[PDB]
Amino acid sequence: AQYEDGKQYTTLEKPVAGAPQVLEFFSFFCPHCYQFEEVLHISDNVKKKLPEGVKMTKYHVNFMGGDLGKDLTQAWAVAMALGVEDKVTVPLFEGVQKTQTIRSASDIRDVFINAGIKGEEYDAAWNSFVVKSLVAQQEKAAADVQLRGVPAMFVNGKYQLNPQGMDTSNMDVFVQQYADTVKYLSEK
Repeated sequence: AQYEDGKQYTTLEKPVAGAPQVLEFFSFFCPHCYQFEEVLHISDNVKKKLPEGVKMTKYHVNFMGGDLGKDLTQAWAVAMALGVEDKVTVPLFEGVQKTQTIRSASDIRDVFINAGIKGEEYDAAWNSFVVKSLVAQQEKAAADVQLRGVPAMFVNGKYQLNPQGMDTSNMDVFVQQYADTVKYLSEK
């Protein structure tokens, strides 16, 4: 076939019931994640090709960057709660990997402040139980698939994208192959 289990995707032996339709995991410490977000714009190109009625979910992970890694998972929860993902994703990536100006929870906070979220509102969210439960959800989803690496994408809790099995000579062509595979898996 043109799409083969074990080539552009793998199947989870242990399928996850009730999982989000399209679920992506990343870390702000993750070098291919930086590429995926700022050079390839994967999440974006996947969206553009998903059929109608399918929602996209993106979660941060704890297993890179130690203490700061967890702060970032909590910050990403804040970003989800306030709906400001598209305002903080780039400066968080560049702050961790490009300028290396993010070294503490306070430095993460500065990124949101500079993005125009009010201090009061950031701190209120940071300390909220709604954000605590969003951190819980991110952890549970990663746990439900025994996640040990990022970037990662899962479709309907049954299929896991496998980008290693795709030609990367051309970045445009890689992105579309990736996106078209998520669409194929989505319609499965």
